[PDB]
Formats: sequence, structure tokens, C-alpha cells
Amino acid sequence: HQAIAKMRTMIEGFDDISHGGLPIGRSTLVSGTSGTGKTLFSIQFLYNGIIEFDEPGVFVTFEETPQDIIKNARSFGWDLAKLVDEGKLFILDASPDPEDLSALIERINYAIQKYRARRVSIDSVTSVFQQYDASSVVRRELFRLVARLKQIGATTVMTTERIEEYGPIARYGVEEFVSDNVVILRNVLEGERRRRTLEILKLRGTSHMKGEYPFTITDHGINIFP
Amino acid sequence: HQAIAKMRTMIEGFDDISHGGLPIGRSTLVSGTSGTGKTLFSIQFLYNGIIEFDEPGVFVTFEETPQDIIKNARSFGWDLAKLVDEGKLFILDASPDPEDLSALIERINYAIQKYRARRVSIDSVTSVFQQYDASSVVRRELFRLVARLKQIGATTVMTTERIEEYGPIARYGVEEFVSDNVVILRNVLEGERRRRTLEILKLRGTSHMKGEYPFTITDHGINIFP
Amino acid sequence: HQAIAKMRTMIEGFDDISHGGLPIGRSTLVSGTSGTGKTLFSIQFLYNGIIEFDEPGVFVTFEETPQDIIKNARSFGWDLAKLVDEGKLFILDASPDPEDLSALIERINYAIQKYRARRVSIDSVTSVFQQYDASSVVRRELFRLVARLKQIGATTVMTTERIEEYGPIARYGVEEFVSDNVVILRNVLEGERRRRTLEILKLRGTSHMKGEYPFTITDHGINIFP
Amino acid sequence: HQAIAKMRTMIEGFDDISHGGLPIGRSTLVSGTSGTGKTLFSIQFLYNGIIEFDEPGVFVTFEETPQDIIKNARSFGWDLAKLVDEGKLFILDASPDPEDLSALIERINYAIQKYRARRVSIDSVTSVFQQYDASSVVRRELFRLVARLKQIGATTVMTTERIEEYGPIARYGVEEFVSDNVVILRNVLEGERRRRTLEILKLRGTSHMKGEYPFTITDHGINIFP
Amino acid sequence: HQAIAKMRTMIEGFDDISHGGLPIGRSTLVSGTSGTGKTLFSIQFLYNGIIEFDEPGVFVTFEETPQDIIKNARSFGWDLAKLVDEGKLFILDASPDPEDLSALIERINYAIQKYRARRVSIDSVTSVFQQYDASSVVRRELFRLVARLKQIGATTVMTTERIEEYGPIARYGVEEFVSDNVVILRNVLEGERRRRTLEILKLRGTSHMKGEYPFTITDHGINIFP
Amino acid sequence: HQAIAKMRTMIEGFDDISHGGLPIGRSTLVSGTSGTGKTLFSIQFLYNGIIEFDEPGVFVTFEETPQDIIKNARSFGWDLAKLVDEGKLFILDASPDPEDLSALIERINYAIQKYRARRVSIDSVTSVFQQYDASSVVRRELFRLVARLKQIGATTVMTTERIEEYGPIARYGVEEFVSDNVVILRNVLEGERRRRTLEILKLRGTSHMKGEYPFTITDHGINIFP
Ligand SMILES: Nc1ncnc2c1ncn2[C@@H]1O[C@H](COP(=O)(O)OP(=O)(O)OP(=O)(O)O)[C@@H](O)[C@H]1O
Ligand SMILES: Nc1ncnc2c1ncn2[C@@H]1O[C@H](COP(=O)(O)OP(=O)(O)OP(=O)(O)O)[C@@H](O)[C@H]1O
Ligand SMILES: Nc1ncnc2c1ncn2[C@@H]1O[C@H](COP(=O)(O)OP(=O)(O)OP(=O)(O)O)[C@@H](O)[C@H]1O
Ligand SMILES: Nc1ncnc2c1ncn2[C@@H]1O[C@H](COP(=O)(O)OP(=O)(O)OP(=O)(O)O)[C@@H](O)[C@H]1O
Ligand SMILES: Nc1ncnc2c1ncn2[C@@H]1O[C@H](COP(=O)(O)OP(=O)(O)OP(=O)(O)O)[C@@H](O)[C@H]1O
Ligand SMILES: Nc1ncnc2c1ncn2[C@@H]1O[C@H](COP(=O)(O)OP(=O)(O)OP(=O)(O)O)[C@@H](O)[C@H]1O
Ligand SMILES: [Mg+2]
Ligand SMILES: [Mg+2]
Ligand SMILES: [Mg+2]
Ligand SMILES: [Mg+2]
Ligand SMILES: [Mg+2]
Ligand SMILES: [Mg+2]
Repeated sequence: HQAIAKMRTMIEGFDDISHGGLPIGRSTLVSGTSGTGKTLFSIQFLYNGIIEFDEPGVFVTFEETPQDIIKNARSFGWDLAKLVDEGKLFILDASPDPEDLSALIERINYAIQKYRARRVSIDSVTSVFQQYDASSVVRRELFRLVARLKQIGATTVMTTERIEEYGPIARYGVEEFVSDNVVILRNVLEGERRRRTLEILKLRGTSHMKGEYPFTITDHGINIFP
Repeated sequence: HQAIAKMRTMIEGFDDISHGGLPIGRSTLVSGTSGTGKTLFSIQFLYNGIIEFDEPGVFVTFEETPQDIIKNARSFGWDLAKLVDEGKLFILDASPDPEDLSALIERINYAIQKYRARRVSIDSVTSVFQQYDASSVVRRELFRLVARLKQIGATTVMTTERIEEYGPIARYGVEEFVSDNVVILRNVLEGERRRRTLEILKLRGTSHMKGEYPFTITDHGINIFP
Repeated sequence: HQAIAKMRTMIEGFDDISHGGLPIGRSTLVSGTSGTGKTLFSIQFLYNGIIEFDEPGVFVTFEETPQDIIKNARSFGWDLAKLVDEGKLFILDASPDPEDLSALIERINYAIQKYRARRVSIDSVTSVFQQYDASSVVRRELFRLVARLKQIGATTVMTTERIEEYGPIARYGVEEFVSDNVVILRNVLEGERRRRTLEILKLRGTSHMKGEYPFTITDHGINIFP
Repeated sequence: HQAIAKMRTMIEGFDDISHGGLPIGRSTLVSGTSGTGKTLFSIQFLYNGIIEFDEPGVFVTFEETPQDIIKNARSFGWDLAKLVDEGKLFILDASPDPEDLSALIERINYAIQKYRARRVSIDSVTSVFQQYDASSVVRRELFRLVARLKQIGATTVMTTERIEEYGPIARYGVEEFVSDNVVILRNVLEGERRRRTLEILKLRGTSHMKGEYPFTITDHGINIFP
Repeated sequence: HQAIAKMRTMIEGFDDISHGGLPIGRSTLVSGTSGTGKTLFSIQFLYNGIIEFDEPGVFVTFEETPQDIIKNARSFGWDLAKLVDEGKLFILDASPDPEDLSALIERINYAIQKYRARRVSIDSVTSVFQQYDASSVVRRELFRLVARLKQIGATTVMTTERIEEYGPIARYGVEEFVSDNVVILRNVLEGERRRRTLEILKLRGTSHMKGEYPFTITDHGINIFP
Repeated sequence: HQAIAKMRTMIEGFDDISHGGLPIGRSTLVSGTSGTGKTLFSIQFLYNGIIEFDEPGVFVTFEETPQDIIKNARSFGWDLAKLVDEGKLFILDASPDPEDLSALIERINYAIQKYRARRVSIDSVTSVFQQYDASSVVRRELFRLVARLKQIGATTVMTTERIEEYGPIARYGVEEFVSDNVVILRNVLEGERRRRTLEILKLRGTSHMKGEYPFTITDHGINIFP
């Protein structure tokens, strides 16, 4: 009878195929090749949550400056600068200076406590994982991060990159099993045309729709057809 | 004339294709990609045994907290919290703290002696095996664990993860031969749709039905069509 | 005119496709994936020889206890316990304790001398070969073992495991050429059904039938259609 | 409403499929196998910019002498020697003598300051990256270079080589995600004929046309059909 | 006008597709998977030469005892024991004892001088090459052996083993280019049937027929259809 | 208007598909599997140049003795011995004795100065590159050699070997980009028949015909159909 509570991500059509959206408190992995729409997915999730439910979020990035994210959001019509100025949204800078996972998670926890945020998105933890070559270390650190996020209680959307359209759901192959949920974004080539597909392969402890559902990126956001 | 005794797992339709279910006292491997239904298979096996035959079980987990397992079971309608409180079911915690195989097998044996349990399920021994990179060490440790479980006399269902839908029956390729039985769970993609299949490739010392039999995961459990 | 003498293995239909069965005194390799019927093939060879020609055999195992082999044989109706008690069959234990190739071959020779056996079967020498990673060491040890078995004069059936259904005839790719004969057991999947095939690719110094011949495992043994 | 400003590259038909050309200030990756037209693409970009918008450019090369580039351009009818003499175009020599990324970026910045150039093209940074085998070092150095170029404010077109026509968008697989934009040049073989295709897979923060658009290299330049 | 002199191998039909047989004095490589007919090819070459042209030969073996070769030849009807006793044929033993390339080539040269032999066959030099893992060492040693054989003046048929039916013409991929000639023996599986094919891919300095020509192994020898 | 000057190679039909032949002064790579016709291509290029334009050439070889090259040429009807005796052609010996790139290039330069030769062919630089395993060292040495040859001013035809018919244009994958031009020789198998194809994938700074053009090796030379 009782089921895991879910929070609506307000993405057009995604809540229908997820049967209520992302579970509350669980860390959701999103994997896709370059140009699939991972960062846009996380940004749209955060912005829709902020606008609709008035729930502040914290966006963590490792390979983009906050100004670039603000410009990309302004391209769609999203004014993230106003949200950041008002304190309703916070963007964490962790990129290396062009000139320790404990520190990063401590900073994320401090941001959560200060801004009272209940949504978290990560641009890429693969950049952090590139420090350690061994897959055992990758699994250990990913599990530690997911456990810390579950203890904090924020709904995470960690996005990682994958090399092949069909095959491993990560660069290492271990990130598929550690994360509570995994969502696959595919950008395949068929007949000299690229068609975008969105598929959910697992949602632990709750039902979902299975298979590839096409989604088109428009000027307003991601439009998914259930 | 004489055959190996079998215990019914009470999974809908699985006993028909297994010709009596899992053999008694032998360790059964279950391999499947992410989202195939391995942990659900082991949990349903334990819970059906507990409810029907009143045989206590011990569930060993390495990547999930017991609370998460309880919530996932409650999603299906299974009240594992009551069973744990009554002492009829015990869940062993071996996950690393986010802050030696001899010890683990000793603890499992102690749990078996204390709770008088005759069924054992393992969430993932691959997490333990990730410590040792060499496949020889993996084979040695897996054989030691299987031999210890056979000496104890509990019916084990060890579940391990595999990378490719078609190919090795383990991440290493050695776990197919060491384990007494192997069961393959496949989640293939065909025509933008995912169809789940269940296949048994070997049951040493007893007959079985061979080939892919589709199984659908419903709110009550795993429904397999023989 | 003169040809290599052959001994009948009494397996249903195999003697027709082998043109007289295994050659006398030569070590025959049998390679197949998990669940193909390698151990059953060797056990049926030994038991049929013992029952028909009254020739004692020695079965060497590395990953199974003798009790498990006895139970598996009793499943088919073969009472190996009586044969072991009468001294007509001997099973050698070489598995590692869960708590040097010279020693193993010396023990096999001693068993041959004591029991006057003229048939030998090996469950898996791949378990021994896993100690040495280099393929040169594998080839050297395999050649030494085959030469020792030829000097002893017993008809060996060494069974090794292979990973892919189509491809190398061993985990290393060197065991195909060192062994005097090689027999391929295949368990392929086609249209969600598994069909078993038996093929002989070489029999040095004698003719044979070439190609895949289906064989079905029944409660009495292996039934092969020539 | 507001979008990222774009500068026209004046390549025939490319501005139609890019929806305004390359974004201003962002580093665009161009990946293609040998003989696809990467160096010709960068040279045509620079020369068209210089002729039309009177914007000086700086071409950085690592595997070709400036004389070879001048001869190749003269083949098409482009007189780069006059532009270099007049100071409107500068070619940077970084090739190893046949007899430190900080120095290279410092020299590029000095050239930008001296010649007041607002367009930059790179023949191959893969030659520099070949010094470091690890992909983490490649990602770090590529990100540092892209960040420095963004801080300078010049519109870069970095071209890197790829091995397979279908597969990774770089020799390492990491250069697809670090770069702000990626453009794929393909030279495929079908029916004993080679057909050239141009495809853009991502343009962060702006829309584009997706899919393979054939382009033919003529004596005047690259002719692309939108 | 002038061409490289050739010696007939007297194999049924092979001289037609080779346009005169193997060139005189050049070392011919023969590569094929297990069970293709490499050792039989070399033995038939030597025996046909001895019987027809009365030219003594020297057979060098590394993985078979001379007695096994004699028995295998007697299977076809070839009495190599009489030839060895009469001194018209010599078999060199180089296999490791089950209890330095300079020495081997010195022994081969001594055998050539003593028996006045003008034909040489090698069972497998891959067994020797397995000592050195690096492909550069393999190429160097193979070139040294071929140069020594050319200086001696004997017509060599070196046979090496290959793993895949389609792909490299050697286990290393370097033996295709060093050897003066290469002949490919294929044992492919198509529709559950094995069909044997013989193909010559290069004969330096002379013409040949190209493509796969089926050959069947009969009780008298190799029967090839040109 | 102005284009790169070209010299006719006088190969039947190749000048039509190359639009004037090889460029003057640039080093042309020729890659093909064993038995494709690389050495024959270089020898025919040199001999046709010598006979028609009276331009002396220098042939550099690493795996063949000059006598073998002379015999192979005499097979086609080419009397290279007379040319070598007259001093119109010089063959450089660099093969290792069966009993430093600076030295080799110095010797080639000395030969060019002594014989006033304006054409150079190389049998295989891959033999030299096998000393260094790393691909960075291979690229560096290949670039140094090509730069030295460009400074000398001789028209080079460097031939290297490739493993797969379809795939990398070299054993390492780096030789495709360093060389000024690359020509692919393919010997494919289709329907048990081998058909030879010649394709040019790039000619920097000049136009060419693209695609696979069949070429047949006859007793007089290479006959290519444009
Ligand atoms: N305003 C827009 N309208 C339409 N499509 C857009 C718009 N802005 C961006 N896109 C699309 O975004 C895609 C990729 O941008 P995005 O921000 O999603 O990167 P990404 O795939 O997450 O990147 P990475 O792989 O580097 O992490 C492009 O293919 C482009 O078509
Ligand atoms: N109540 C439910 N109704 C239907 N399907 C469910 C339900 N709960 C879970 N599932 C299914 O369970 C699948 C995976 O959950 P499960 O607990 O079996 O994980 P798993 O495959 O064992 O995980 P892992 O690979 O991480 O070990 C999902 O694809 C989802 O569809
Ligand atoms: N009594 C029986 N009747 C029918 N089939 C049986 C019987 N006993 C065993 N089998 C078959 O035996 C097969 C595998 O058992 P077997 O003893 O041959 O193992 P194996 O393939 O040699 O093992 P491994 O790969 O671990 O060495 C199973 O697929 C099962 O169908
Ligand atoms: N004048 C021309 N007319 C037509 N095609 C030309 C002309 N000049 C060059 N090309 C074409 O240029 C192609 C490759 O030259 P280019 O300068 O683009 O090299 P590239 O692909 O960038 O090189 P690399 O992979 O080494 O970096 C050739 O296939 C050739 O057909
Ligand atoms: N008398 C015979 N009649 C027919 N076929 C025979 C006869 N003797 C041997 N063969 C064939 O020889 C084949 C292999 O034997 P052979 O001596 O050619 O080995 P090989 O392929 O050279 O061995 P390896 O790969 O170990 O070097 C078998 O497939 C068998 O069919
Ligand atoms: N007189 C000839 N007539 C016809 N074909 C010939 C003649 N001489 C040689 N050949 C052909 O030459 C081909 C290979 O010889 P070639 O000298 O071209 O070697 P290659 O491919 O350059 O060698 P490698 O790969 O070892 O460098 C053979 O397939 C053969 O058919
Ligand atoms: Mg991103
Ligand atoms: Mg699990
Ligand atoms: Mg076995
Ligand atoms: Mg270039
Ligand atoms: Mg042999
Ligand atoms: Mg050559």
C-alpha cells in the first residue's frame, strides 16, 4: 500500500512517464553523451521547482563558470541572475583555478543549511572521479557521496557523461548500480538524422514507464511526449 | 532414481520452469544488469519462504541500508519491519561506513545459528570482490564462500551484476563456473521497448526448462509465464 | 593402412561421429561454456567404460567435492558410490582447502598404478592454470601434463571452460593447439531458445565427421544424433 | 528573449545550419578523420572573416610550417602571404625543431594584444596532448586552454583528429565534453565511394540544425548545402 | 622475362593455383587455426618431394614427438619410419623436456649439411616465439631465421597458428610481412557445417591465383580443386 | 590560380585519378595490408621515373636484401641491376645484420647528393618505428623524417603496413595525419574472391578523385582503371 513519496519536477511530460517524478530524498543519476541535454535537464528541474513550489535549490558545477550557466539559462528565457541575487538559488563553484571529497560535501551541506534548499543538481561528478583511475575508488566515492546526500535529505540529480550511445551507462560502468536511480539520455544517429530519446531503466521502490520516449529541446525547455 | 531435493520458492511460475525450484543447500547465482530485478527476486524469495513455509531467512546487503530495503518492500505491500521485529527475518549490515571475508562468513554463520534460518540471500558480493582486481582471487574467494555456505546448509541466492545484456554472466567471467547454479536476468532493448526475460542456463544435478521466459514486475511481485 | 587404435566411449551416437571414439592413449580436450555438459560428458565416459569394458577409471576434480559428484551422478541413476567403494572407480581430491603440478601428476600416476585404471577424466585444469597469468606458462604446463599422460598411457578427457560461444576454444586461446584432440560443446541462443550442439574440430591422425551435431541431455545420459 | 551573440563565419551554407554561425567568444571544437577538411575549415573561417569583417586573426599550427599553409591557401586562390606581410593575419609557429602550455598561451595572448585579433584557429592541440597519456591530464589541460581563451575573448576554432568515422569525437573521448561546442566532420565510405558530411551535435546556449549535411570541397572553398 | 624458379610440391591441385608451386629457396609461411591441416600440409610436401624428386627433407618439430608424427603419417599410408631409417628423411627434436635460436639454426644447418637435404618444414615457430612477449622481438627473430634459411638455400615451409578465422594472419600480426610468402588455411563454420578453404595472399616476385579454393582432406592426402 | 606543381609517376591510370600524380617535394604515404602491392608500387614509381624522365632515384629498404629486390623486379621484366651498375639507381641497405634515425637520414642525404637523385622510396619505416612502442615517439620521428625529406627536396613515397583492411591507415593510427599525403591500398575478401582497390583519401593543397578504383597487377606493372 504505502509507497515512496515523489516530488513533481514540472518537466513537460516527464512526470507522466516517471509516475510522479523523482523520489523525494534519493539521488538520481542522469547519463548521456555530449549534446543530449543533461545540464539543461538539471537546470530546468531546479528552475521549475523554484518557480512552482518555491523550493530553493543548489546547483553544483565543476566545468562551467556560473556566468556561463546564467547566460545559457537566459538563452531559454530563464533569469537565474535574479534568483541568485534574491538568494532563492545558489550556484556552487568548484572548478579548478586555471592559474578532497570531504570539503566538497561539507560545502554543499553548508549551502543547504544556509539557503534552506531541498533540491540539488550536479553538473558532473565524473570530473572529480577522473582523479582516481581505479573503478573501486570510483564506486567507493560515489557511494559515500550518495549516502551523504541521503543523510542530508536533498533531492539530488547527479549527471555523468557516457562515451557510447549503446553500452555502459557511465564511463566506468560502476555508476549504474551505486546510484539509487538512473536515467539514460540518448542522442543516436539513424539515416543521417539525430533523434533524441529519453528512457528510465530503474526507479528503486516504485513503478515507472519503460522504453525510449522521444523528447525535443525547444526554446522554452524540454518537451517530452509520454 | 534418486534426485536432489528441492524447495519451492513460491514465485509465480518460476517453480514450473525450474522443475521444483532451487535445490536445497546449494548456492544459486542470479546475474542481471541494472534494473532487471535481482534484489527484488531475492527479497521475494525470502518473503515468500517466510510467509508460506515459516522458514526464517537472513538477507545480507552491502550497498543498501536496511531502511531502504524495508521501504522498497513496503512499496510492494511486504511488511518486512514486522518480520524483523518479531525475529523471523534478519537483515545483516555490511556496508562501508560513509564517515576480511572470514569476519563476514563468521557473522552470517552466527546469524544462522541465532535465528535458526535456512534461507540466505546476498544483495551483491561483487562489492566485496571489487577489492581484489585479479580474477584468480575472485574465483578463490567465491569458491570459499560457496563452500562455507554449503557446509552451513542454508539455501543461498547470491546476486551479482553484469555489464552487457549478452555476453559474460558476470563482471569478471569466472562467477559463472564456480557457483553451483546460475540464473540470468536480461533487460534487453528492441524497437525502443524494453522486454524482460528470465532464463536458467544450468542447474547441476537436476533438470530444468531452457530458454528465455518473459517475466513482468507487478505491484504484488514477479509474475513469470512458464 | 594402419591407423590409430580407438576405444569406444559408449556414448549414444558419439562413436558414429567420431569414427570409433576417442583414440587410445591420447589426451582429448573438451571445451564448452557453462551449462554445456562437459563434466557430465566426462562422467558418462568414465561410467560407460566401467560398466561395459570393466576398465577402471580415475576422475580428477578441482572445484567440486566428491560428494557433489556422487549426488549429481545419482541424479541420472548412476551409483558411483558403489563403484568407489568396490575400488573400481577412484575420485581424486585436489580442491583448495576453504579453511605444484609435479605433485598432482605424481598423485595421478600413483592412483593409476594402484587401481590399474586406463581411463582418466579431469574436471578443469583451468583452475590450476589460473595461478599463472602468462599464456606461455599455460602452454608449457599443459604440454607437460599432456606428455606425462601420454607416457602413462591412460586415455584422458581434459575439460576446460570457454567464455564466448563463438571464438576461442579456451579462455587463453593456446589450449586448442597443445592438446592432441579438441571437442567443442556449444550452448547457443537463437530466437529466445537454447539449442545444444556438439562438434569435433580435429582428431589428429584419424578421420572424423565435421560440423555441429545436436545433442540432448536426458535423464539417462547424453543422447547425440549422428 | 536574450540570446548568445553570434559572428558569421561567411562559409557557404554553414551559417544557415548553425543559425548565425559560431558564438562570439566561445571555443569551438572541430573533429574529423584525416582528409575531412578541418584545417581547410579553420583557414577558410579566418580568411573569410579577414576579408569580410576586416577582423584580424591568429592561426596557431603545430605540425605544418607556415610556408606549407601559405602554399595550400594559394592553391585555393587565397593570398595569405599578402595578409601576413600587411600584419592583418599572423601565423604562430610552435612545431618541434627537427634538429609547457603556459608559454604557448602566453604567446597567443601576446599575439592577440599585438595584432588586435578577435579570431583564433588551432591546427591541432592533439599534438600537444600526446605528451600526456592520461585522459585526466588531457581534460585538465584542455579545460585550462579553453578557460584562458574565454578570458582573452577571442573566438577559437580548435581542431582535433579522430580515429574512427563513427564513435568517439576525439582520440581520447574527453574532448567532446570540455569544449564549449563540437562540430563533427565525417568522411565515410559507402559502396566504394566517399561522401563528405558535416554535422553539429551541440551548441551550448543556442539552437542549431541537427543531422548530417553534405559538403563538397571546391577550388573556392567549402560549399555546404543546408 | 626471367622469373623466380619454382619447385613442384606435388600436392594435388596446389601447383595449378600456385603457378608452379613454392619458389625455390624462399621461406613460405602457412597460417591456419587448429584443425585446418598445417602439419599435414608440411608433411605431405616433404613426403611428396622425397618420393618424386628424391630430394631429402628435414622436418623440425617443437610440440610433437617424432613417434606421434610417424603414427599420424602411417595413418595416411605414409611410411616415414622407413625413410628415417634409410636416412632419406630426418626429423629434428626440439620439444622441451617434460621432466637460444642460435643453437636451433646451427642444428638445422648441421642436419642440412649431413643429410644433403633441400627441403625444410617447421611444425611451429610460435612455440619458440612465445618466450618473448614483445612483437618487436618476434619480428627480429623471425627475420633472422628467414635470412638464415635463405642463406642456407633450403625451401622452408614454416607453419604458425592463428586465433581467428578472419583477421590477423598470425597470433601477433607481424609474421605476415616478414615471411617471403604467406598461405592462409581457413576452417570456417557456416550453417552448422565446416568447409575448408585454401588461399594464397602473396607470392613475392611471381604470379599466383587469388581467392579461396576449397580443399578436402582424404585418406591419401590433401585434394585441392583449382 | 597557382597550384602545387606535380610530377607524373607514369603508372597506368594513376595520374588520371591523382590529377597529375604525386606533388613535387612532398612525402607520400602508401598504406596497405600484406600482398596489396606497396613495394611494387614504389619500385614501379622509381623505375618509370628513371626510364621516362631520366631522373635518378634512391630506394631505401629495411627488410629485403638488394638482391631480392633485383630478382623481384627482373620478374616483371625490369632490369634494375643495369641501372644500379650504371649509377642511375641506388639501393640503400639498412637491414639488421643477421649475425639512430640521424644516421639513416644523413646516409639518405649523402646518397641524394652523390647520385643527384630527385625521387626517394622507402620499403618500410614501420620496421624502424617498432623500436619505440609509444605513439608519441612514432609521431615525433615520422614528423622529423618528413621534415628532413622536405628540406632535402626529394619526392618521397614512404610505404607502411596496416593490420585491418578497414580501419586505421597504419599500425599506430598516427601516421595518417603526420604524412603530407596518404594513399590506401586495400586487398579485401568478398564471396571467396579477392578484389584489389586503390583509393586516395587526401592530397593536401590539390584536388584528387575520391573513392575505390580497382587495380590489377600484371606482368608489366600495375594497371589502374580511372
Ligand atoms: N535555446 C535553445 N533552443 C534549442 N536547443 C537548445 C537551446 N540551448 C541549447 N540547446 C541545445 O542544447 C544542446 C546541448 O546543450 P546542453 O546545455 O544540454 O549541454 P549538455 O549536453 O548537458 O553538455 P555536456 O555533454 O558538455 O555536459 C545542444 O544540442 C542544443 O541543441
Ligand atoms: N512497486 C513496483 N511496481 C513495479 N515495478 C517496480 C516496483 N518497485 C520496483 N519496481 C521495478 O524494480 C526495478 C528495479 O528495482 P530492483 O529493486 O529490482 O533493483 P535491481 O535491479 O535489483 O538493482 P541493482 O542493479 O542496483 O542491484 C525497476 O525497473 C522498477 O520498474
Ligand atoms: N538429470 C538431468 N536431466 C537433464 N538434464 C540434466 C540433468 N542433470 C543435469 N542436467 C543438465 O546439466 C547441465 C549442466 O550440468 P553439468 O554437470 O553438465 O555442468 P557443466 O556444464 O559441466 O558445468 P561447468 O561449466 O560448471 O563445468 C544443466 O544445463 C542441466 O540441464
Ligand atoms: N584546391 C582544392 N580543391 C579541392 N579539394 C582540395 C583542394 N585542396 C585541398 N583539397 C582537399 O583537401 C582534403 C584534405 O586537405 P586539408 O587541408 O583539409 O587536410 P585535413 O583533413 O585538415 O588534414 P589532417 O587530417 O592532416 O589535419 C583532400 O581530401 C583534398 O581533396
Ligand atoms: N586419415 C585421415 N583422413 C582424413 N582426415 C584426416 C586424417 N588424418 C587426419 N585428418 C584430419 O586432420 C585434421 C587435423 O590434423 P592435422 O595433423 O592437420 O593437424 P593441424 O591442424 O596441423 O594441428 P595444429 O593446429 O595442432 O598444429 C583433422 O581435422 C582431421 O580431420
Ligand atoms: N610478375 C607478377 N605478376 C603478377 N603479380 C605479381 C607478380 N610479381 C608479384 N606479384 C604480386 O605481388 C603481390 C605482392 O608482392 P609485392 O612485392 O607487391 O609485396 P608487398 O605487398 O609490397 O609486400 P609486404 O606487405 O611484405 O611489404 C602478390 O600478391 C603477387 O600476386
Ligand atoms: Mg554540463
Ligand atoms: Mg541490489
Ligand atoms: Mg565441472
Ligand atoms: Mg591540419
Ligand atoms: Mg602441428
Ligand atoms: Mg616491402
